[PDB]
Amino acid sequence: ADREKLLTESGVYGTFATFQMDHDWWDLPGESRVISVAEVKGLVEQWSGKILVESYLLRGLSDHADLMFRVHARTLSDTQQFLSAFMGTRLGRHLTSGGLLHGVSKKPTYVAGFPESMKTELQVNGESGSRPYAIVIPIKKDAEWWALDQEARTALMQEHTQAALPYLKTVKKKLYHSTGLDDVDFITYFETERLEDFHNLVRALQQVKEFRHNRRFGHPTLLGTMSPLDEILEKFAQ
Amino acid sequence: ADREKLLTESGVYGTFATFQMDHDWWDLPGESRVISVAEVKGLVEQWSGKILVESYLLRGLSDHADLMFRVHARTLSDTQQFLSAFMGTRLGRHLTSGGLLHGVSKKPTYVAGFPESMKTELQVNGESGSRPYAIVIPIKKDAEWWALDQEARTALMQEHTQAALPYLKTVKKKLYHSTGLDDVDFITYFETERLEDFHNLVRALQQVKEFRHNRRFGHPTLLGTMSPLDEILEKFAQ
Amino acid sequence: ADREKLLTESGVYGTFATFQMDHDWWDLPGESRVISVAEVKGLVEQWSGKILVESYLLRGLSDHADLMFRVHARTLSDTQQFLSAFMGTRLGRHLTSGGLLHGVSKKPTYVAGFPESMKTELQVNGESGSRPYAIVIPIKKDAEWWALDQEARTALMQEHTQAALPYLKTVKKKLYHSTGLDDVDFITYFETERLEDFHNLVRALQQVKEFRHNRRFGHPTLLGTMSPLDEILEKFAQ
Amino acid sequence: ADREKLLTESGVYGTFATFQMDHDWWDLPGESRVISVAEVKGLVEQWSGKILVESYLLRGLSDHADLMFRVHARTLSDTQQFLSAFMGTRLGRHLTSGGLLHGVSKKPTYVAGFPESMKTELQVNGESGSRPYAIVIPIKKDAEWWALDQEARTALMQEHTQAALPYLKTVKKKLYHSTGLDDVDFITYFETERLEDFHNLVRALQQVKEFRHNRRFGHPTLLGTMSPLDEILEKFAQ
Amino acid sequence: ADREKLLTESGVYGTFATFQMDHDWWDLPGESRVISVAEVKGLVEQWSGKILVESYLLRGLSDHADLMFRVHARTLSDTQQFLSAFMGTRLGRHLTSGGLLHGVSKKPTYVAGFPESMKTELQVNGESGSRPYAIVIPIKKDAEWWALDQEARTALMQEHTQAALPYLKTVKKKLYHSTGLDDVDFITYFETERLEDFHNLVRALQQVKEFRHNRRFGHPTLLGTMSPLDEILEKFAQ
Ligand code: HEM
Ligand code: HEM
Ligand code: HEM
Ligand code: HEM
Ligand code: HEM
Repeated sequence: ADREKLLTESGVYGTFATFQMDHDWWDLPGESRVISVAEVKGLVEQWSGKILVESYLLRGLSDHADLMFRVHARTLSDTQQFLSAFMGTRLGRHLTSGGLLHGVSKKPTYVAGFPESMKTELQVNGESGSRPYAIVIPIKKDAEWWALDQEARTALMQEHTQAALPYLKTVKKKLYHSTGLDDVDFITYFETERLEDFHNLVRALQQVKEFRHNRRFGHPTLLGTMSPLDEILEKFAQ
Repeated sequence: ADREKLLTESGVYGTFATFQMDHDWWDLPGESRVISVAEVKGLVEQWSGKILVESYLLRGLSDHADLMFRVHARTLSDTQQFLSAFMGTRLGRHLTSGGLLHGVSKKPTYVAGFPESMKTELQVNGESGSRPYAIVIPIKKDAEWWALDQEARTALMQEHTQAALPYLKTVKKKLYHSTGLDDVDFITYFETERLEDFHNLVRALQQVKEFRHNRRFGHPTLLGTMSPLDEILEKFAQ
Repeated sequence: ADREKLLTESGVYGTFATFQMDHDWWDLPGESRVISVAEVKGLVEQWSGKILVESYLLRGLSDHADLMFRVHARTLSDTQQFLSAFMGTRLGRHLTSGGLLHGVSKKPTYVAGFPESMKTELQVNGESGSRPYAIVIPIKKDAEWWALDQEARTALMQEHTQAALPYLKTVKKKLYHSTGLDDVDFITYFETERLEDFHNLVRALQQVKEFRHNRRFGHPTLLGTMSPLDEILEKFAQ
Repeated sequence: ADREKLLTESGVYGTFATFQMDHDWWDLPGESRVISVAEVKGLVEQWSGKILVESYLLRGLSDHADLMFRVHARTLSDTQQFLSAFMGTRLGRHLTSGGLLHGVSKKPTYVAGFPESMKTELQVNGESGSRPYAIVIPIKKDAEWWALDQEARTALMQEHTQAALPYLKTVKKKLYHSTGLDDVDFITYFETERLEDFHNLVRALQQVKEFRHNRRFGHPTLLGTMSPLDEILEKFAQ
Repeated sequence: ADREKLLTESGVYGTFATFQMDHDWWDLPGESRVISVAEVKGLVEQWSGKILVESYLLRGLSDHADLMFRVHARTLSDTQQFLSAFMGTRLGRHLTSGGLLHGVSKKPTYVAGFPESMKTELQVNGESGSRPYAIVIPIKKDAEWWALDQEARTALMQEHTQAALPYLKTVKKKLYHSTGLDDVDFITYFETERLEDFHNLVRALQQVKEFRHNRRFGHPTLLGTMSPLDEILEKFAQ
């Protein structure tokens, strides 16, 4: 049950941590690599009490990245401790740590001021699938966005939501509030079985006025496939 | 036959993947390097059922890049699997993965709203040559482009098309729709025997109004020569 | 006592120095690594006469960074000597020097020209806690900022102060005057037990007019946990 | 004779290729390094039928660069083959490939529409010296430049030419048309015995209106001394 | 005597060359390192006829840099030859060459058009001290700056000079004209015993109108301590 709570409640920290495997990892015998895989698996299980970790194969879809973790935790200290432990494991020691981003899941700022019919649609349940594609786009707003008053921003977000609703059927979403914890304002996360829909979703959004206030849109756009840890690591132990 | 379908149909994913060879690859004896070349060849043939892979020599033409693949696949998960397997082969283990870009081949958005005479010319068959030069330019449009209405954009694309038609005789083209799959909106790909013509084509297009809406033009501009995999890898096995 | 003087007086240089550990550090036997940890410890104690050094675990919270020092000194030459010595120790030789930033603690330029009631609040003592989160944001102002007259800038800083006072309860702060000693105008430093409050503080400040004059805001935003040196280094000696 | 044709005719490709020598090159015994020098020398001679290669010592004058080649070829394929071969030689294998740029020598676009007296001066023969300094500045024009009509651009280039004529006495020049082959529009190349004159030339040019249309000016500005290959490589074989 | 002439006359080239020491330098035994130090010292003395070289400890004050040389020479060829020789010594072979910049010392452009009382002050002798701090800021002016007419620029530089004169007492200065020799227009160099004064000097200058025409200001800002070569290298031979 508590797994659900970290994935849906407000006040939960979400961290996105990317990694790439050193060339010299293959110089290890295959035996060593499988023992190393074992260690990592154990570490994750030991932390399963305090935090939830999900894995993604970025290798072959995202540039300069093999593995990503999405870690949910009630305090970032625990995430620190886990990631430090992880990077210390023998597998971890052969990993070049890529990007790292943090944000807190929060209660919605503009949605209360939307129409009632638009609130119903947002409550509708979309993509419920295993092994979907996963996308992460960090976002930074311009100065102009903050200078706007609440009514203006609420209007712009309503246009945003309107453009995107049709795609809630096949695309799942989650928003993290990132300001002050790194160099972006939000982290956006998505799961979909249909990449061409996701493409059309992003295209629809590029046409709303709100879009021009995204001072940073991507860089990087992370694309991968959701997968259990064992399957990912197994690739490397062969 | 099916080869043609991947290269021409809509809904096919095209991935562009560049690589550079580690200094330490030459520390291997020449025998090891020829065995490794054999591995890679086999892997490509094994995947020949599900995806089409084409190779280009970037070495000596594109900075910080030796090899590029253009991979066509009906699903990006298969491209992932292939590239992951590839990067794992002995040869793959000595390659530093450069850029990686994806886009879907789609049905034309503005071409129906062009004049009939302009539609005839666009259907005309241009460069049919082996071992041609190949160019890849990623493109990102500005906010202002999306804010325009459909009629304005159609107008601007018609100007684009009119500027470029004369060059269809000696330059082949293909457009991939990239938004949401990485940090660019389109990936453009070109084959030509005459680089001087391609130069004059890009020069003609810098003069149309549409051009100023390319927030990102190149970076990198990839230039190479199309070539069978065996020839390219054989260079490295000597 | 004199520890306090360095952390509170004007004319004290604060230097911020980030580091990341080489992959090849783990090729050393665990014995060697414990020896090396000993060395660094000693060097820090030796310099404890002249300068104060504080340590932060960036590992797992800040991208491409494992350790940060905040060094206080009355002359930057001493900081130079200490950092140079540190980088020479065996542990130091396996560290890739990340960013480096300096600024001087100075007497306040605008605060005399604020209201009396606003001066009371600024004097009030906030976060007094061990092992808190620590954030560093380097800042560069635009040309327009400097072109403003004193009255205008004072007005804008009063707005900044007003927005931020409520957060003095749970967030500690320190300002360093960096201009001329590197490529930023200010280094901002913060300690907090409550990241969510820090987030809301930076969000409140993004809405004051002063904010649009930050030509550089972050890049990098350094996030970590304050910790004694032996705990941090101990992680690496295992 | 044919050497002249490549350096003066239109339709000749000029490639600019920079390299830096790996630290571990000195770990080779001095014998090995002289044998390697021999290899490279021979390769250049073997290609002397199809292409012209000239060498420059960038070491000590241009940052992060030791050697530059200026290669002239009637087809870029041949330059590819040569540079690939070169990078493969033992000396080549210890070189980190810096930048790489291409452009075609072309017949002048605006000079026919200049006054007759200004055409006379442009025909006059300037710097005829061995071992001169060499400068390469890549250039990218802004959108605005292309949007101008021919008459406006011709007018601006006439101002450019006028400002720079006095310096034709001591500064030799050549222009390569680079658009579409990489990320710059032009490659500018210069030889001079008098760097202070070159300085004053570039100063004179920063004052003409055309200058503000250079979206990219330099980055890098390459400075070196022209020298035969054997002299340059000899430095490294010691 | 002639030492003065290089440091004061017009037409002398000044080159700024920064270096960082390889990790693997400390794998050498301490004997080898002191022999290496001897080599470099000798080379400098051998070139003492033709050029003047001054050293700065950048380690611990400037990021990614240990050593800087300021070389004065009547011709840049001689600087090239020296720096090449230097990089070739055993010490030199374990150095990663950082930035490199050149400029010529020239007669003042605007000073003749200043008031007489302002000319008197500029003649006054300021900081005469051994082992001072040294700062280098490269500067590139915007297009706008060049488009101004002489009278406008002279006006702006008089404001610049007025702002700065009070600091001539404690800060020594030198200007190198860099355009065409690299990617910047000027190289500014400063010596001071009082960094806090230098800070206030740069702050006073950020408020004059001229300052908004500095398209590039720093990047890097190099900060170090002036010191004899033997002291600096001795640190490394321990
Ligand atoms: C699946 C379809 C989507 C739906 C139904 C949707 C809905 C919403 C809603 C209701 C909010 C307001 C939250 C609040 O009240 O505070 C929001 C915010 C936001 N959305 Fe979406 N969204 C979708 C897709 C996307 C996409 C594709 C992106 C970018 C890739 C994106 C980026 C953002 C960002 C950055 C915010 C924060 C508010 C802001 O823009 O400043 N969303 N979204
Ligand atoms: C070889 C001759 C060329 C022809 C005949 C041609 C024609 C066209 C046509 C007809 C379209 C519209 C298709 C649609 O409606 O979706 C188009 C789109 C596009 N083309 Fe070209 N083109 C040529 C060369 C180029 C070149 C050299 C570039 C850039 C290097 C380029 C970049 C683009 C881009 C980025 C689009 C996306 C539509 C947009 O701008 O929003 N094309 N081109
Ligand atoms: C904890 C609540 C905060 C308070 C009470 C506060 C207050 C102040 C005050 C009173 C000054 C004026 C000092 C003077 O006159 O010299 C100042 C300056 C400054 N503050 Fe804050 N601040 C807070 C948080 C922040 C944050 C979160 C940032 C940025 C991340 C920040 C950035 C700056 C900067 C860069 C200056 C430099 C002076 C200038 O703006 O020109 N402060 N702050
Ligand atoms: C040495 C004295 C110089 C002379 C006599 C000179 C003369 C000319 C002439 C006649 C043209 C027009 C050719 C045509 O019709 O296409 C031209 C173009 C050009 N010049 Fe120069 N030039 C000189 C130096 C320089 C320098 C120092 C630079 C920049 C570092 C430079 C940059 C260019 C560029 C980029 C073009 C391409 C045309 C354009 O601006 O679009 N030239 N020059
Ligand atoms: C120590 C106090 C300073 C004094 C007394 C001073 C004075 C001057 C004077 C008299 C000139 C004109 C010389 C000529 O005719 O070329 C000048 C030019 C110049 N100065 Fe300063 N200066 C000082 C500090 C600085 C500083 C701190 C900087 C920036 C870090 C700076 C940057 C420049 C630059 C780039 C020019 C070139 C003209 C231009 O801006 O286009 N100077 N300075």
